[PDB]
Amino acid sequence: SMNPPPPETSNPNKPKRQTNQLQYLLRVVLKTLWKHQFAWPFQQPVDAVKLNLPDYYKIIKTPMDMGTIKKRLENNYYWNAQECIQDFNTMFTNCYIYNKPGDDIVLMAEALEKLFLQKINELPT
Ligand SMILES: CC(C)Oc1cc(C(=O)N2CCC(N3CCN(C)CC3)CC2)ccc1Nc1ncc2c(n1)N(C1CCCC1)c1ccccc1C(=O)N2C
Repeated sequence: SMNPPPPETSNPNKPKRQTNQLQYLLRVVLKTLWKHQFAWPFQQPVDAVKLNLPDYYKIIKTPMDMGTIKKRLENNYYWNAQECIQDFNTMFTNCYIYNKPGDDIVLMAEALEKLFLQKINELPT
């Protein structure tokens, strides 16, 4: 099988806006995670073809990655911050579903998730 198309990063039917919280998600949260030593497997969609995982997209029906989130933020795709937070959580959860507890990639995702929650918590009033 081919890979699926990546998640949409624009949609002419979906109202969009810029907000202070969404700006923080791009300038602080995404930027911090993007630069982390463990970011690289998450900076683009899972290429199931390259990685020889014919079942990845049989098991993961809601794929997400930081390259997609980066583009969504840059494109002002979202209406609210909780939509973006959900995208990060989908990304982490997909990793935990496909892989086993304690796997190398799961520990990497767990470290990114800890950092993610810390940056969200730091969002100033
Ligand atoms: C599109 C490209 C990037 O996709 C890749 C490139 C390479 C690969 O062989 N690379 C050469 C060395 C280089 N290093 C060089 C030294 N630098 C210091 C860091 C970068 C990094 C890139 C490996 C995996 C890539 N893609 C990938 N993308 C996503 C992965 C995932 N791997 N892993 C690996 C992830 C690892 C464990 C499971 C998974 C493997 C099996 C099942 C699931 C996953 C998985 O869940 N994820 C998130």
